[PDB]
Amino acid sequence: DYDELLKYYELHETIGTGGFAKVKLACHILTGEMVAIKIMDKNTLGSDLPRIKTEIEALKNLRHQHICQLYHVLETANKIFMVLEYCPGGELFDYIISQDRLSEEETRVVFRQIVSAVAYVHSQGYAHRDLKPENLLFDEYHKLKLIDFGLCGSLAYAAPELIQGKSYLGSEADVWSMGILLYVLMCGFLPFDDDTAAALVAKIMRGKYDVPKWLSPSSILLLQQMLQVDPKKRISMKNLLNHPWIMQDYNYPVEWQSKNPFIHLDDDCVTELSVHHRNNRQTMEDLISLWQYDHLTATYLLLLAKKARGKPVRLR
Ligand SMILES: CCOc1cc(OCC#Cc2ccc3ccncc3c2)ccc1C[NH3+]
Repeated sequence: DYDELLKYYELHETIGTGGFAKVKLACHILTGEMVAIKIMDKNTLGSDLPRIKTEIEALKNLRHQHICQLYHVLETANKIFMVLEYCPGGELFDYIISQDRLSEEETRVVFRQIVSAVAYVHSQGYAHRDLKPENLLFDEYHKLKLIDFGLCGSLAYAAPELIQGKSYLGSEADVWSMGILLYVLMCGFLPFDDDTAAALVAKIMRGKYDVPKWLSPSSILLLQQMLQVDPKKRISMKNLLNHPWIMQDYNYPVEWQSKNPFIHLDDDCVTELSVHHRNNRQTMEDLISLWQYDHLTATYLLLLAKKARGKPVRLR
């Protein structure tokens, strides 16, 4: 149901096309800021409900320049709504196709942002496990924002040990997937590719792939370190962060650390919320610090975003 949602947001166009979920552009009424709202249906999710809720819980604990920001989770009889940072530049998927394949130096810029995000995810004790271009969006500055739940699918990005249901480390699976992404960025097609699941899986397990003539020797060496069938022989995140290839154009390791972590509440945002809700400062801070990802969380985070853009920290 939409009744509560529409008390806080005005719906604009559909932007995201899907199968179990729609995405809408919307305005957050109190702040006037634009958001994307992902609409998921509970019955259509079925027994993925728990797994989806677990991942939503994980997202509540991430805060990073290359990870899409969550503002609000609203649950009803049949729906879960996720109110998220609007990323107007569209999927990395469509960008790759539009350009055929990226230059080595553009792929380096973009790939460093992926590594930044994924390294941070790992540092917080999580692993993504479904990295692929459909799960990466560009903002209006053409910076990458990692998402999830995006639509043989992700089989082509899946690590061999993952594919065969055996024991694995999420971090190692993520490195394999980033290797597939690296290939695609530079080639415009997949390293392992086929008409059926059995054929595709067979190829993945063997680990052989073509090396186009335009790939540099250093690109070739990095690809082989990331696409090692045996997870133990795969490059670690530690060694990826300062890899020679990674630092070839910009001679500094990947800045993976969060650039705007939540430390203390922002006083200007608290002040404005206090005047608005007719609360004193202590009472308002106490409410905000519950971090329920309700409408109050959303309002706080969106005022914080306003301030970051130099706009008056003001509610309408
Ligand atoms: C590390 C990221 O973790 C997660 C990200 C999630 O993102 C859900 C989403 C989205 C989305 C879809 C379409 C958009 C269109 C335009 N602008 C923004 C959009 C955002 C969900 C869960 C996790 C946790 N693994």
